[PDB]
Amino acid sequence: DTMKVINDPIHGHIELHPLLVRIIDTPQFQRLRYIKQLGGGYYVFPGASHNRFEHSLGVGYLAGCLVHALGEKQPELQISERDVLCVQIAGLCRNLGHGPFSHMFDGRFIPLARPEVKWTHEQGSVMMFEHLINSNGIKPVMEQYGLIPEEDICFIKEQIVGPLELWPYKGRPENKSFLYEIVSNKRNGIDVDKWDYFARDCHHLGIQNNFDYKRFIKFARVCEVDNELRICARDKEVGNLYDMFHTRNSLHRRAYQHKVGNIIDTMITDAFLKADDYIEITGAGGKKYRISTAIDDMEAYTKLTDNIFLEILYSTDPKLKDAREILKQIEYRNLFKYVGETQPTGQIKIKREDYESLPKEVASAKPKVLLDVKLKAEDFIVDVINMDYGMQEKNPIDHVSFYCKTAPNRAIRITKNQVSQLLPEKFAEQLIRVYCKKVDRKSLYAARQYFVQWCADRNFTKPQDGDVIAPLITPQKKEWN
Amino acid sequence: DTMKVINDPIHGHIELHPLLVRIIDTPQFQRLRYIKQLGGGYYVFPGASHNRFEHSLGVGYLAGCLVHALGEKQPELQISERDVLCVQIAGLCRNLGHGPFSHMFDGRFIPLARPEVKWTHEQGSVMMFEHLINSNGIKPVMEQYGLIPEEDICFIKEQIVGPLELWPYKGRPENKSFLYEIVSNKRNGIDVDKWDYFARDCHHLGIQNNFDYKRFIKFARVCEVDNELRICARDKEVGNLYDMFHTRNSLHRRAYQHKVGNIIDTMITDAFLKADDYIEITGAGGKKYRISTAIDDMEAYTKLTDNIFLEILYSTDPKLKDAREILKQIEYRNLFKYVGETQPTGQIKIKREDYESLPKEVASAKPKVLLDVKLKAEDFIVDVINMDYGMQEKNPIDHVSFYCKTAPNRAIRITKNQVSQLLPEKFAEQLIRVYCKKVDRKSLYAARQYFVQWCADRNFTKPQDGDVIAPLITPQKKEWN
Amino acid sequence: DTMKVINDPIHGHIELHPLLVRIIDTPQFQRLRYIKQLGGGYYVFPGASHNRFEHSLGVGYLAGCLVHALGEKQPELQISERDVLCVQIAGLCRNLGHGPFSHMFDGRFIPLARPEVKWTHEQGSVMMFEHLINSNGIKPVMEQYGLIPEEDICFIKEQIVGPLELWPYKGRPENKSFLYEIVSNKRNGIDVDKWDYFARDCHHLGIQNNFDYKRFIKFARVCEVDNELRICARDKEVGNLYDMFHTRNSLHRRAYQHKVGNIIDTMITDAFLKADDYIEITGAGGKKYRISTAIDDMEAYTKLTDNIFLEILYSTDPKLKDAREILKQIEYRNLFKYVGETQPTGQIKIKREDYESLPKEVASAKPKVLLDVKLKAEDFIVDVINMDYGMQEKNPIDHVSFYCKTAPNRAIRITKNQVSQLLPEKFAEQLIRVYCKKVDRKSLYAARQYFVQWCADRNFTKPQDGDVIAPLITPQKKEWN
Amino acid sequence: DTMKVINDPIHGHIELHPLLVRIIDTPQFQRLRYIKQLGGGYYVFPGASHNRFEHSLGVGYLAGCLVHALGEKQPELQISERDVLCVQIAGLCRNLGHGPFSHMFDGRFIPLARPEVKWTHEQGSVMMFEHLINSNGIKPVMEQYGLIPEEDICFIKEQIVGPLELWPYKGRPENKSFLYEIVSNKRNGIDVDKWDYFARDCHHLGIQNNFDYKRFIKFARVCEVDNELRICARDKEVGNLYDMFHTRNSLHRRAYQHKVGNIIDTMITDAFLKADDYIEITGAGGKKYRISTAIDDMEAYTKLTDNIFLEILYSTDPKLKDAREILKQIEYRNLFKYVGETQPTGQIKIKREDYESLPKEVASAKPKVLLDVKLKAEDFIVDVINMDYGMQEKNPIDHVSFYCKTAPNRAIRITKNQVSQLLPEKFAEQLIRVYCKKVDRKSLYAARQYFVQWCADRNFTKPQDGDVIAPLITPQKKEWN
Ligand SMILES: Nc1nc2c(ncn2[C@H]2C[C@H](O)[C@@H](COP(=O)(O)OP(=O)(O)OP(=O)(O)O)O2)c(=O)[nH]1
Ligand SMILES: Nc1nc2c(ncn2[C@H]2C[C@H](O)[C@@H](COP(=O)(O)OP(=O)(O)OP(=O)(O)O)O2)c(=O)[nH]1
Ligand SMILES: Nc1nc2c(ncn2[C@H]2C[C@H](O)[C@@H](COP(=O)(O)OP(=O)(O)OP(=O)(O)O)O2)c(=O)[nH]1
Ligand SMILES: Nc1nc2c(ncn2[C@H]2C[C@H](O)[C@@H](COP(=O)(O)OP(=O)(O)OP(=O)(O)O)O2)c(=O)[nH]1
Repeated sequence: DTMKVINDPIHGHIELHPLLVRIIDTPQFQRLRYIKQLGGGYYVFPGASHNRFEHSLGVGYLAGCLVHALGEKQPELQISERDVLCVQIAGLCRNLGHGPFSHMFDGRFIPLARPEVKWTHEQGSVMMFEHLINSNGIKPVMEQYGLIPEEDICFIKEQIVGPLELWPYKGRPENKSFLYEIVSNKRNGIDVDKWDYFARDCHHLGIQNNFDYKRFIKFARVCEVDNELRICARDKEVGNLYDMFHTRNSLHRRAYQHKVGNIIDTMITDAFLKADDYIEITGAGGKKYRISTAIDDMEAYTKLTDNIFLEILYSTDPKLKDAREILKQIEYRNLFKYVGETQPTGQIKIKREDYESLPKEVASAKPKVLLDVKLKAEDFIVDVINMDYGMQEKNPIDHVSFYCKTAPNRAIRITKNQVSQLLPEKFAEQLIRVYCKKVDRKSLYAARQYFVQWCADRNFTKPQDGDVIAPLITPQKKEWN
Repeated sequence: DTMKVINDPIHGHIELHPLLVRIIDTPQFQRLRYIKQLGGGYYVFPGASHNRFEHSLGVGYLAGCLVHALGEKQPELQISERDVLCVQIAGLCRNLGHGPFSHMFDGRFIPLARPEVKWTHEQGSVMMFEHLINSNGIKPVMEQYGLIPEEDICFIKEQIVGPLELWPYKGRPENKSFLYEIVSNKRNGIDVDKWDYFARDCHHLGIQNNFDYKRFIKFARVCEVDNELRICARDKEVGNLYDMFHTRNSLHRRAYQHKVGNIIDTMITDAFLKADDYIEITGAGGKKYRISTAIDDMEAYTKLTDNIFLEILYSTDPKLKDAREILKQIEYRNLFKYVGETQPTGQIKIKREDYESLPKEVASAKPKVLLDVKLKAEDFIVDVINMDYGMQEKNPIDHVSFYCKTAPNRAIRITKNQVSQLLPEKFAEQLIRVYCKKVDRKSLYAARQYFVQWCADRNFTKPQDGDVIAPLITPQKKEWN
Repeated sequence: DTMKVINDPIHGHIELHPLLVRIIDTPQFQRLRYIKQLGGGYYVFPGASHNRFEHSLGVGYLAGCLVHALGEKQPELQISERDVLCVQIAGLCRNLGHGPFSHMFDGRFIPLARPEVKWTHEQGSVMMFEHLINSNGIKPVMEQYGLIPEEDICFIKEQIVGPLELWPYKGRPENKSFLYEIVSNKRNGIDVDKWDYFARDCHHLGIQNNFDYKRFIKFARVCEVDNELRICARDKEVGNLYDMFHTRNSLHRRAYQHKVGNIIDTMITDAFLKADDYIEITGAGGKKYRISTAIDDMEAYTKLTDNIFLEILYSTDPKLKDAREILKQIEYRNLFKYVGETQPTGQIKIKREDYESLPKEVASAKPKVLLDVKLKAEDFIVDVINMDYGMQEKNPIDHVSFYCKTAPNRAIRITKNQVSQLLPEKFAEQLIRVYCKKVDRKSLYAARQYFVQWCADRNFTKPQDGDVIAPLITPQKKEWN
Repeated sequence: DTMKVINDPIHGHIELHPLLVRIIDTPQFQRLRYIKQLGGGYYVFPGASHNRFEHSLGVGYLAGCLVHALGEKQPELQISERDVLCVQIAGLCRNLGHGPFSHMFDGRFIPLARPEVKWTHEQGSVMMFEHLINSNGIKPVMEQYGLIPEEDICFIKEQIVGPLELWPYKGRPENKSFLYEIVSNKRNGIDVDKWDYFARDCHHLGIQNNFDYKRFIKFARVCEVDNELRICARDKEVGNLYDMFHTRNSLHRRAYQHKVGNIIDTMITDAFLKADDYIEITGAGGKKYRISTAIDDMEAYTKLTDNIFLEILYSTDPKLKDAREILKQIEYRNLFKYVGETQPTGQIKIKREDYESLPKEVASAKPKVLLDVKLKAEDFIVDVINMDYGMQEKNPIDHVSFYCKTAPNRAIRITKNQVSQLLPEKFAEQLIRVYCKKVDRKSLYAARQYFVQWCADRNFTKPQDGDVIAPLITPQKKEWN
């Protein structure tokens, strides 16, 4: 065994070490070929055919680039080949736990199908990784290339998910703290996973990525901060970091939360729920699981991919008729209709436990207009979306350490007013989308009136098209005019 | 209904007329989302996740651009909105007939599973189109937008497949002859399908496309040639046309016929053959079909996509054990091993009926070397690939009509020696690849010796690595040295 | 004469009407080949070799695209071929008035060399255009193609510079009001000049352009707003407009106001000032002009380009020794040294009349540190830069008209809180850069201390590297820590 | 001093060692900012504003990448930091000798102005480099970074120009032979200079570059070939090498030898010839040079750039009237007119000594057509262009060494028939362009007839538009029809 070269349209020629090749050439990894990076987004942006597999390659490559670059610039850090391999492996392997349609699965489906469980793709990635290592005799191959499985497997898992339980990490000591900032940066979110997806999703969506990760890597150094060694950015890159999260937010606004992409994810999720009793997936020892319980057995989860969409779509069992019908409406483009969007005002923040009650409230609003049809709670869908800079109300740049050219080893902080008065004052907001399940002309008109009345009742922002969709409702509200 | 916009990473914002949108939003069209443009290539180039669906959109868009451009430049042609829509529909619909993994299906699987039938994706596209139209009540919508179904459906079919039987076409008369050169150009192969796939495949593969279709469109005119009106290129674009086919050939060399991509296609094909008795696909009136017979019922063919790969992979039926095992070897990357490549010499041309006997000949060669193991016909795969400029021995530029700036209405011909002595002297060749099903170190070494000996016996070209893989064999052949 | 095609790396193949070709093929237009778009930026970003000439072609092309697109979508507007040509010509010709190194000339040099005059490149473009038309017998060619010079020349001039003096425009009536929003949009700054430079500058600088002008053009419509017909953007594009000005601001931050690019512009300006008495440029009737007075005669201005830099650099006249020395220091990279950057606080806004007194204040600060050398007012340069969204304190999106899909003919307004809480709260700010003319290690250290002390004295923001460059000064200020 | 970073739109962030920075920040290097890479091409492709400066940076960067890569993959080669710097310096400095408009200068002007001298830009680069080193005290800086000027300056000069006089090189011994194959590969022309210009010219011209140099670098190794250590390509890259020269040829066909670009270069050359008696350039010790003699003194040559075009254009001296007039015709686009293009037939090859007599032969042809005007030898220009794969008649791939994956240290050869029957049979050809200095309609018509008759008389290829431009002449020739 020697090194392999892969051509990636984002990164060009990526060299893979033979150990990485062995990890990649397993069912658990190859599975990622059959899970779309952006889920329902492909049904809006037809370039976004890409899957988690190629993204994982890119993340592993970039993890390698950053760690090599630091080591070249600063030999005093004592970064070993062993460290490099462990970081690359973590990079490759942090997407392993994703399920059908990526964020649809852990973001929409599991929460609705198994509300008692608490589950994340990060957790899944750890479990899948364990299963991958054990099912495929990787440990011998690791030690053949100088790894120490007890330490190193812990290190890898920790990079993906955080401390498995004061320095809280057991895979590496504090002098190598900076290594935990590469693959999944818990402190501020500036990590190579983002860098790959910005460039890859833009390339496929047909929009333009504003962020130069190569520049950033070139200006990255390790400096002591509070008795940890941390990655530090050159002071002047601070604008470019602000812009990085601006770009993240734009991609979410235009693509990842596109209103139609999300309603498709919702329809798919409904279909999965209706099929969950009847689909069976064979796991370990011939035991059988549902879509919703495949997460409890990694052998079954291995076989859970975008394929279930098509298994349902192509089924003939009458038990699956309901689920199949929903997916067929997706193909005919008979989708639930978008009514509008709004935001909460001032202090108001909407909690997860209230989400269930929001379609009720909308149906309860009492618009003063003549309506032929009357709509019920169940006719409305209300999607609440939390947009932030990755740390709820917090500014992640306040958690970044910088250095200046005249003292490269001295870490510093930079505040917002030290950069620009043109930056955002807040770093978290919520969007509320409302859709109607009844798609006819008269139902849609009514839904608009309930929606706008509801916005007025709750003192939300005026929908942009409020005066056009609901001309009789909007005048009642003073603030709107 | 009004027009829709789609964002494509190759073409940007594509406007779709409502009629085109109605055609697209059907199960027969949406099916294309689940068929990879490049089949097994995705397993070698991980950027090549793209499907036939986004390619079809691109082809329809480009068909519209070209026909608009001609009409703008030359109103005397009397191109109607009706003509435009019919050309766009043909452009969208010429990929409808592809099956699982695209060219794998009609190039490898169907020929092996049903040698008596003569089947092409083109034929399939016509049948699928008919099915699509009838299953979805499109005819009323066509006449709603000014189309005449009897004429226009014929026109569309003819564009895709040629005359359904002096002027052999019934969809349009000779004065509109040029329209048949847009979507699928039977005369020289210069059409918008190539243009989209060059650009789209390069974007995804991560290689660079040499061909400027926009330029070409801007210099295109219609001129009288032998009492037909034909599309003509400006004289000076002749070098760029030569280059267009050079590019086609390079893409085939590096990507579409990559030796590993092809062996994966072969392994998948094998698995499909072993599964063909046991997989059942439900067609019209609940009737049941095999993978190989789904092409006889369009309702079944609708449900025949890349999904069968995963149906086989994830199956538990012991009847499918053999098929499942082959696909599992693909995931482990336990592939049949490449032995080498060679070409025939001088006049020698290998016919399709001899393909079956080639693994026999290789096993029959008698290399003078000590061999621990001895290999049989069934241990060898021999892939023969015909590379040309799209017209076997012929130079497609001899079938192109040009015009010069001083007489824009006078069509002319340009010969090869009028352009360059640096062009190819031949326009067709064959490549022969040989692989071994026994993958161990000793089997592989033996296979190399049989291979090189066989090349010498048949007076083929010396493999590039001949002197390294078979140092004892290569000296016997004088021509090689 | 017929149409010409030009290949542009940004837009591809641009068709030019013969009239446009005639305008282009004049000394007054071709002059733009010898003026760098980004001036001193080329000395920091070596890909930025591009000149105003190619940018002007792009602007004219884009002006044509937008006006065609509107006309196609809305024939009721009665846009004529005549209207199209006039808009294209305005687009081509709005950069005619730029001088050596573009914004360096009107932004730095003329203000310093002739403070009594008020001069802008826009004014210059009008004068140059008149000169171009008259010197080259264009009027006959205009009427040959259906233009009416009295009306149309006024129209073109007005598009560039505004009303030459209630509907204030004479070139076209109110029913064609929208045409004045294409080339140079006085209302909100959303025009095709920006769209070309975003794309062209990015392509050359090696940074990525976030803005999709093609998308924007597709969603543009004309709607009645207060008895004017105005261009209107689709409501959902409002995020993308915000992002457009965000991008503008980033390009200014990283490129157009790069601290070194600006100091180079300053050094060049200094050299021009020292050479202004001795360089002579022959204008109309053999009369002679200086660099600073060439703006009074268009014949002379025609011959004023980046070439003067090299005329000075290569000169042997001892009268030019001082000017030549400054340029030579640019080649040796002996530049004035950057000391730091800071901003005013809260309400504080610095006016143009106080700029001259700022180097005085810096020298007057009294840092408590041991200094080997002592610096005077003349050793400091203080560059004050006003960054905004193009309308000082105003939000340009408040001056944009939108429309919704359910009422395409009804214009509406959208406020900031109707879009996002993550947008900027202010739309203008100031940056202050300080440089030192004495470049040695000890002078530089001193300058850092004066600078930081001065910042503290004026209650400005703490320089990002304050604690590294001036560790003894920064503790005195409470707010900083 | 520490390292600098430069952002290039082709290569991204390039790191420059301080020594390289010192070389770059000199008048002799910075001079390259004012010489256009493609000369008169900018007047056809307006994106081609790029200068030799940014190209040189790219070449130096790429030289560094290749040498680093070889050293990383094969430490046994003993490549030192010293070796790396010397290769980078050579890469930066191989363009130093170019003159105004690049190839126009040594290809057209010098040969005509000083036919007795034998001069190349390569020779110039060596002299400029010597001048650069001595004028700027670089030798001390070289030794400060571990270079040995006697050896290393020789090494650098040798890389650019070859042996300055059996191992013929003195800068390095045979064991470091491969280092001479990086910057200017005398054996086969595969070097980093091409790689930068392919990518940079394509980016600016707006055409697409087919060559992946990064791929090629990754597969490059050093192997023993005939007791030299040489750079070797992986066997399977052989198609990609063929393609590299195919691309070179296409770039020459469409861009570098564009017929109008070339005639502009000719017109500029003419103007330079007419100005050469009157322009004076001050060189070393106040001594004075002409445009044509500035190559004898590096101090004068330093000041010789594209600027002379504008010095002439803007001059008022009546002695320069003739020269100024020619340049003014360029601005009005009053160019010498292209008549047509043709090639010699079969064996016929045209020698340099016959070039001067070709306009005579054309004027002496006797076409049987009625002509109002009659043209003389001096009214014709005849440009003969030798197109090849860089080695006249020879196939440069026959001078490439390859290696196979099973024996990475064993170099091999690959012949053309081992690759493809679709490759070119010849590797050199000639193109003949003819232009007319009299531009009116009747002079042009006549010139077409002389041209086509002359082609017939010499048994050349039929111009592509022969039957349109000269319908009365073409029938006389049997071979044409
Ligand atoms: N850009 C580019 N990529 C290529 C080309 N040929 C192959 N690739 C891509 C496909 C894969 O992603 C990667 C590896 O392909 P190779 O043909 O280099 O490796 P393979 O393992 O088939 O051959 P080997 O094992 O080294 O004989 O590079 C090419 O000509 N250009
Ligand atoms: N380039 C780009 N494409 C976008 C953006 N937003 C959406 N798209 C893409 C997704 C689709 O392929 C296409 C159309 O999306 P739209 O959101 O304009 O259409 P949609 O039908 O959702 O809106 P509508 O039904 O007209 O309210 O444009 C954007 O900001 N930029
Ligand atoms: N992208 C591309 N651009 C080209 C090619 N050939 C020329 N160009 C560029 C140069 C110009 O910007 C534009 C027009 O060049 P042409 O060679 O088509 O025009 P020219 O006026 O020389 O030919 P003509 O008067 O029509 O015989 O296209 C080509 O093969 N590819
Ligand atoms: N891609 C990119 N390039 C930039 C940016 N800012 C500057 N550049 C370019 C211009 C130069 O070619 C190169 C280095 O410029 P920098 O401003 O980083 O260095 P400078 O020497 O002015 O800063 P320093 O001396 O380190 O304070 O990068 C940016 O935000 N993004």
